[PDB]
Amino acid sequence: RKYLANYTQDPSTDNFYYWTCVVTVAYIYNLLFVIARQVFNDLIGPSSQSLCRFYNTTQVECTYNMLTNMKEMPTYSQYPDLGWSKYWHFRMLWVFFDLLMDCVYLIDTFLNYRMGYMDQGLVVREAEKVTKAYWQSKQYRIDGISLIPLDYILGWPIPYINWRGLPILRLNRLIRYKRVRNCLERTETRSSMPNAFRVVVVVWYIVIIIHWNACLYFWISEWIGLGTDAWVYGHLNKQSLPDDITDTLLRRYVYSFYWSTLILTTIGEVPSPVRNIEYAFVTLDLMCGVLIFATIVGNVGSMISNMSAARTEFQNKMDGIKQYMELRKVSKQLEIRVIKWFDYLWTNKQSLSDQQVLKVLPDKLQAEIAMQVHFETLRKVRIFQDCEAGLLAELVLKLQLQVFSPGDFICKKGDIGREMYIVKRGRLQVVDDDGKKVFVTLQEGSVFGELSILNIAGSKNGNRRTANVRSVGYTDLFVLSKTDLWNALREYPDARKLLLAKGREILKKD
Amino acid sequence: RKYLANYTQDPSTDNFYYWTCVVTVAYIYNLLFVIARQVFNDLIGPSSQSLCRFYNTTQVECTYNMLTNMKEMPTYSQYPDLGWSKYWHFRMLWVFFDLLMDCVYLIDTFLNYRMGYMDQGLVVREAEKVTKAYWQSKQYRIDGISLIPLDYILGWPIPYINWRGLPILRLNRLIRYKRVRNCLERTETRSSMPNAFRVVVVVWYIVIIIHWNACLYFWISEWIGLGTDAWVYGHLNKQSLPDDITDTLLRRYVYSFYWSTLILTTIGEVPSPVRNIEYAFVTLDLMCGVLIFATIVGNVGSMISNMSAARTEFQNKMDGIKQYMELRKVSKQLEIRVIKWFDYLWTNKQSLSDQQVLKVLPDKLQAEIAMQVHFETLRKVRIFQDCEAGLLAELVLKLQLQVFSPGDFICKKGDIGREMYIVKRGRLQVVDDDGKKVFVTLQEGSVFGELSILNIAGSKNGNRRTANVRSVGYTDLFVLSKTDLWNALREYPDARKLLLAKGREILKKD
Amino acid sequence: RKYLANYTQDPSTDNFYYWTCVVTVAYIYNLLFVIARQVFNDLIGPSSQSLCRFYNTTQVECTYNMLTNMKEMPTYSQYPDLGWSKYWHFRMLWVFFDLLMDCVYLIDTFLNYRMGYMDQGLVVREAEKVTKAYWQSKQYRIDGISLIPLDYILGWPIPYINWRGLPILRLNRLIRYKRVRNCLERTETRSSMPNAFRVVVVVWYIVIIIHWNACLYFWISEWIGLGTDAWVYGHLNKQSLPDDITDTLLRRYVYSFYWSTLILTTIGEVPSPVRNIEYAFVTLDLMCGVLIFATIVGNVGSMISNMSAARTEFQNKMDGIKQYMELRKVSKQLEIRVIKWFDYLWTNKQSLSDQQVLKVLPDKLQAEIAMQVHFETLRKVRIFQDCEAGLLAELVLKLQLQVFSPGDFICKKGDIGREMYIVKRGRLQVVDDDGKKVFVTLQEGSVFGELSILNIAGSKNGNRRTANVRSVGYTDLFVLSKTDLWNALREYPDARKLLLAKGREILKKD
Amino acid sequence: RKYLANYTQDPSTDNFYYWTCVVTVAYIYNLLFVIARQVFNDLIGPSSQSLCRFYNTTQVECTYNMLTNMKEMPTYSQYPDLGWSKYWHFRMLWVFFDLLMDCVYLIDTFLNYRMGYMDQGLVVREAEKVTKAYWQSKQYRIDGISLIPLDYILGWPIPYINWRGLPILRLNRLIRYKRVRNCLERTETRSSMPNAFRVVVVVWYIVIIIHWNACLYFWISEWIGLGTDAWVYGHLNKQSLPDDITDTLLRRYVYSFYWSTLILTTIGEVPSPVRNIEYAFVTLDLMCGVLIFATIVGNVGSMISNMSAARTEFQNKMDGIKQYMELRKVSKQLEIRVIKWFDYLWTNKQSLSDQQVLKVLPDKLQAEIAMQVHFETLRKVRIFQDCEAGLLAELVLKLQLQVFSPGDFICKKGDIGREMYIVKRGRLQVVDDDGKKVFVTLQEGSVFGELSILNIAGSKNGNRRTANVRSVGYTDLFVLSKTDLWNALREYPDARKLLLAKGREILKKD
Ligand code: NA
Ligand code: NA
Ligand code: NA
Repeated sequence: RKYLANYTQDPSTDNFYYWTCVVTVAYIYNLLFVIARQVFNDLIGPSSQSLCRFYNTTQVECTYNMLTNMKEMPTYSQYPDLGWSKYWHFRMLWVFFDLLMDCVYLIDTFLNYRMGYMDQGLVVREAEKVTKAYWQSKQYRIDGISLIPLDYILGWPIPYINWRGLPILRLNRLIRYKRVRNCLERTETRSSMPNAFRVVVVVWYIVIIIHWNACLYFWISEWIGLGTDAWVYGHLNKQSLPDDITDTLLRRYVYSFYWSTLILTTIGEVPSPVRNIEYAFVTLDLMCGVLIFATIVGNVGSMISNMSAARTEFQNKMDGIKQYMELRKVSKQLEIRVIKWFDYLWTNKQSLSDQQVLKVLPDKLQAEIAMQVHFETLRKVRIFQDCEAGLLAELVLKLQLQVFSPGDFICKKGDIGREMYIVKRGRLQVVDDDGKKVFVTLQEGSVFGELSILNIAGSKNGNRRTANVRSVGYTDLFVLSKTDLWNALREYPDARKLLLAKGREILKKD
Repeated sequence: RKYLANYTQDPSTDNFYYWTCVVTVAYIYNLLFVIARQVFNDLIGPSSQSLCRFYNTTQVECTYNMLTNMKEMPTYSQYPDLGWSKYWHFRMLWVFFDLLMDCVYLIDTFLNYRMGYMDQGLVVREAEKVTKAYWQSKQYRIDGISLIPLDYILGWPIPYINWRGLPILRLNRLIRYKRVRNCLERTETRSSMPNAFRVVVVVWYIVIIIHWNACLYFWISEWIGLGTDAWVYGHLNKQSLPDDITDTLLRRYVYSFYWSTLILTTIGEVPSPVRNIEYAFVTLDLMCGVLIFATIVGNVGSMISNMSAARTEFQNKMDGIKQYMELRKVSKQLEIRVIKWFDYLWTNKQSLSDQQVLKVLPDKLQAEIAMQVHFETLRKVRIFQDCEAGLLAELVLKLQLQVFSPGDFICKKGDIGREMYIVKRGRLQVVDDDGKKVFVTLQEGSVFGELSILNIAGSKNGNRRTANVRSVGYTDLFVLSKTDLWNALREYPDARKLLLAKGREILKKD
Repeated sequence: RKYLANYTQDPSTDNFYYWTCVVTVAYIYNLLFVIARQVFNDLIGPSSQSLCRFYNTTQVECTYNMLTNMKEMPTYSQYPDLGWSKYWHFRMLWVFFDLLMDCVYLIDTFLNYRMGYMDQGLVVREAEKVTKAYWQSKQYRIDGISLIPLDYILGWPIPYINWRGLPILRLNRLIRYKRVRNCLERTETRSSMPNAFRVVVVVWYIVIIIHWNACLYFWISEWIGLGTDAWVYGHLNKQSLPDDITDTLLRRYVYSFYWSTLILTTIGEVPSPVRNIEYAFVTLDLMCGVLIFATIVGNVGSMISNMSAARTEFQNKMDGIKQYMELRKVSKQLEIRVIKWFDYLWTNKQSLSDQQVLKVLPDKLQAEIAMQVHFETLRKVRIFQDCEAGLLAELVLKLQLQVFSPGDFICKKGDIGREMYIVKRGRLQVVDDDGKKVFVTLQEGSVFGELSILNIAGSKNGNRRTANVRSVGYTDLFVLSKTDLWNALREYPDARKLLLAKGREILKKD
Repeated sequence: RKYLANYTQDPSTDNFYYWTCVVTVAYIYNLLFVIARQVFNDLIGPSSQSLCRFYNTTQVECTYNMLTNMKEMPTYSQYPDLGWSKYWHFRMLWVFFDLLMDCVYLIDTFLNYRMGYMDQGLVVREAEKVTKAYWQSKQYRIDGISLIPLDYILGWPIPYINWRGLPILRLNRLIRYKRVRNCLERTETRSSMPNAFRVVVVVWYIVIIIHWNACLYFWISEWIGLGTDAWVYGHLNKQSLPDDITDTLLRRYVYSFYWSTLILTTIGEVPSPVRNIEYAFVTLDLMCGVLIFATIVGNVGSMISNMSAARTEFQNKMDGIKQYMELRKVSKQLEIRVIKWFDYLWTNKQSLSDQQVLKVLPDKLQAEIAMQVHFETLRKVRIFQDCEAGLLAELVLKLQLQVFSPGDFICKKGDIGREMYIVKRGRLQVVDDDGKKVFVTLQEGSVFGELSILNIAGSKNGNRRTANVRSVGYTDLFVLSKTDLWNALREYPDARKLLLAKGREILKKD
């Protein structure tokens, strides 16, 4: 057991993220149930009995039929010992759970004690060094000590004598929120489908908000006499107690939740304020809503917005194009051909310009990603395989995928060669004179367009396309600009030797 | 008929898009009418009779005057055989239509069997290969089999004995939605006016949404006793049955549709909830609305937004300009002149920078588009026509249209020549000394500004404008930077020969 | 008068814009008053008398006290001749005005006949050519003929016998809207304060929209029996006729306008629908509103948004900066100094990067604008004034204004000279050794930093700052990069001669 | 005291900003309390007594129990001398405060007299020059004189005879608003947390707006007979005076504030208009709200939006990345590694590209900022410390921080050297053959990658990495591209001498 005294925690383990998730469950526990325990003291308990009165006029106890359709509100008369004698299982449950959550807080604090802080990229896991880092950071001990007084035990509804119980004291536990943030932040970055999680979270915000606010309605409604006017919960406003509904805990939470729902989303179909104090409230609360919920739902909207912003960008680009063609009265054949290009461009979803990977990432990560992705396709290329050098490691960074429509000339005889293409998919044939030539077909992995780039003129043609290469269907090519090939080629003269060695043999035929 | 056994379907035909459109009509059929058939069982049928009671106190049948202004809700008493004996035409109709839709589903599945998948840009239309692709893709047979059990026939209101009918089983047909998406996606990209279609679609979403939700109101309202409180449809809430209105199917759908309209757009002018279960509902539904419709209508807004975003961008640029001139106290003549420039720039709508075509498209498509568009205008140019080479094919990519105000010097004597202009429209005159010179007028298609770019100095003037060219009205010029002309000119020395051959003859006069 | 037969109109005159503005007033006339004349036939007229009945039970005429607090709606009993005998001034007014508006339409059509269309930048003002252009464009005669049948005269409430009058026929005049657009488009581009006008316009849209819709409420309310239920205007719904209010035209338009206001902005505090037909309406209308007004007010918001987007961009940039400095724990002195830089940068509003003028405008317009603006400041510069060449015309395009904080070294001894500064405002002193040197002060218009750029080394110092120049307050400098000065300097060797001629004389001292 | 006659004020002192803040408090004073004093004349006073009547039917005075549950509104009967005899403390208070605020206005005007205007970057503090600048600017004396007539004293409720008092005259003070703007503008630019202040301000706007509007409701409600219908405040609409609430000033302001809250945020749960005039009002006011508040709350939303737009941008970039990796089916190991890179990138918040500082700021400020920040880190570098020249001053502008994942090769043997790295944090070891070499570890401040950049080949290796450098954890490097190092190195040949002097000694080992 002595090993668990000098034990140090690494912040960067998956297990720890599981733990932070646990702290999170404890947190939500408190901020959901504590306040509600404070307001609806009917919950743990009750700590008193109903004393409803029926003529035929003695005060009686509570009968589930006499808590319906009441003339006046039921007087709350307190027990001799309020509590545990009548209700035992319940209170014991709540103590087990609170005790549990608090255990989570404690264990979390022990881990905070041994948190392997990070000195220059490495995790420092040490005996006295870590604890040193703890107490040198005064904030750790300050907030950390603040939420574990366990003052709630003394504020709980126990004792039986002279104390109602202030469960609201548990609110001090709410100051550990930083841990919870560090959880959610790290959960988005894990989730396969982020915007899913990211929307679920926000729905929870709304529900807790609405919750607390409901509790506020009910508390304020307790503070003012409950059943003394048409705005405070109770028989006086017929909205909450229609005649045939029976009074309960469930009802109160239900109606209060409904009330808060409306006021916070400004439908406002709620019985109107009757005391200056209430106007104070309802206005505060209505304004609070027109700002709070404005922003909130203007974020849910933005979230479901940026979700499929790819598609939005796309339809933008395209509509631009089509507009341009309608106004300038281009042919029908050409316009059709274009829109077919876009269609196939988007039904393959290879349309991703990858400028994401380019810009945001470190250069090295671009190399390994593109490596894996195009790995098999390049694996069947003469040029990259032949050179011992990982020159490929250079060129991968700068290859751009271009899609060509079917039956269309990639190349024409007697044209300037600037690019050199490597086929990712589709098959294309070398032809001259609109057929009857040697239809030579290159499949994926093949290399062409290289004769012009390499400045060799055995037949004296020059930077001219020797043949004209045609596509048979929708073909995707890697495009490597002359400048890049050459700027990279000085570094590896062997590749020069091999590529030129092939080039002499291709120009030999001519 | 054996030819229709080995028949294979091409995904890329116009006819197929017509077909997918048909599948679409079947889909909408189901998701509109199925659920409603489930809820309003009054529709197919009814399967029972009304049994309203009037004193003077025997239970009677239904009279269209006694279904108005009722004291209590009508008891539904079931037929001996519920159904087809009394109503025949109707049920037969619904069976013909369901059977029809199902035929569409079946034919669609046979086409799915023979779907010519695309291997490397070409469509593979083959006997066993295609079917191989079907069953290798386990998802095809999984979802495809799932929606055609035809289980509805066994769940339909038939039999007469012991079965009410669960039309809701037909819901399994809803899982073919992917086909419908592939339709809409392909319809936007076809439509001449996209944003039209794109708005119509969204209006349909809203209506189906509102629809289902209405059905939900009515179902939930059936499940709770119908006419037992002030929130469930029926005589109890005077909103739906005002005294003089008669009860009907039409009414129910109408009121329920209205109700859903309000709750989903949070006007919420609707009789308030009376049972805890209903609060549960209405809150669920209100929140559901404040998110669902928030986003939806925040998209209709965005759609009508980006529609004419051209114009918005424009007014932005301009307001910037005008602001700049007011603050810096520029003259009145100059400011007027500018705003006239913008006016004519926007009344011709040739203001499109075409950077759409530039950026989004493949380079080759830019060439053919601009080819067709400027085709006639360039068709009357000496330089492009004279050279046998399709050098034009190079330059078309890099020509920028510049608009010049009337009476203003394009060129002045003794200035650096950097550009070379080709006139798209307007006419402009060569003049020296503010008139009395040889007013030489070039119309569209003409070429000038070329003497300075070509580094020839027979009179030793240099990269200097020989004359000063003036515009007579609003003239549009093609602008070709020196660097481009030259970088392109090395490739075709013949064009050099001809252009210089003209240049010597123009400088000969001087 | 024969001169007014062959008279041709120029589209590009200020007078014409005044005219289009007039056509606009006629347009608004029609789309505001026509529909209302159609609905509230009380307006022109009435064409009948009230026939209210009071017991003590004969039908009587209308008394302004008996049209209040009514038991039942007043029966409309028609005149023997309905109209002009009782009311004369009014109807004559409406005919004078309609006739007037129609005159505007006619004159507009004669101008359309003679509209000088624009052939290649110049306005073609000709006898038969213009008319040729009219009838060759079939649309001109089609829409143009369509709105002037004058069919209204035959549909007016006259005749006395057998005709009620269909003023709604005048709706055909609404098809000239294109002219009105061409007005507003041209008014924004004129207005000194655009966003003012641009907001006023939109407020008019809202009001006309709300208007028509009100008329719709009232029409539909006429079509259904007026005063037969709690949703149609009239004594039945106590919202419109509270007991003490008297019935009038004014009331109807007022209440209907209010009603439409609510339904179109979904407050919806309006008596609820009572007939299936009405639900049809109100839903149609509510949805119509949640889309129409969503967009509309989401545009008013966007308008008041982009208005002062300068300021928004600014606060963005700055908050970024301050954030950066807080996190990285920079000093206090430095941070203060920065924020003072921004303050003075924004209190002078010379902060405009002018990239508006740069990007959007033609290159020539940038030259003349900047010419005028900096005209006086440059007018007092040795270098620009001395050279006969308008070389300035080159450099003006590429000068960037840089603001420097007070007391801070623009230059330090022994540093690389890359830029050359010209002072726009402030005064700065040449000093060495933190004072006690020759404090030489350059005011605006002065030129310095030029010794290093010009590659002259008589003392062999090189591209080194000879002295160190210090600012006394907030000084604004023109900045001209070495590359620009030089690239421009090859073109004018005289400027070289003069600048170097000064340079030898400044380096002479050393 | 004569020194305070020729005393001139500097606009650019902290004290002055304190003063403007004071003027601000006076301003808010007026625009909050003046209008309310005008409307609720109950406030200062009252100037009359209540005269409520109770049968058992003589008119009596006011009793706080008889101002509850009234049958009819209380008649206001005026005093013989209305005012100061009965209420003294109050009125004296208001006069002291108004007089105070006015003193602020006066002192502000004296400061305006002596405002040191800024001529060419320097503050001109002079005797007659400043006053000259005052009166030459006619606007100063125009608006400045306009708000200090002190006309309020003559409009105050005094005199006792024949005057009710028009406090509203004080409105003329509202025209000094420019000063207040110049305060707020300068407060944002000071505040550490801007968006805090920026939101608080907007909440004040809303409250003042709502305020005035409330006053408007109440004024209009006074103008119409108060307690004559169900829309004007008073016993007639049971919303404001429910039976048990007593009538007061407090109530009026409360209810009116509530009313305005609803109408301006279109909840609109308010008793409906009863006179044509009121419809006029409420519609005006409702429309006014649907525009005013639309924009306002669409700004609070935008404010809380751009607040943490860093984080939004980040999640955008990342989600892009993860999407890309899911679709293209990259490995699990690589994907994990990436997301860990992002995690550590964002948990250090050193992720700021600093392009803010780059773009927005002057070049010199970038130098000093980065100087301070990286000061200690660079303070321990051989290269920068050794060279006497402040060459560092050059390179600081162009160093980019790159983060590398742990255990990953920064360098590999036999690769092109393009960059040269300086370690900001982390430690990394030089190793060959996957261990067993000389593990040489560089800590922060160290310099490497320099051998390849400097074109020296004593062993003939060339621009090749001699060793392969590996990281042990998450290491941050300064990256200096070859082009930059060299372009900067020509300027200081000494640095060349030293760096090469080290290079020979490192290549000596090999
Ligand atoms: Na509402
Ligand atoms: Na409402
Ligand atoms: Na609302």
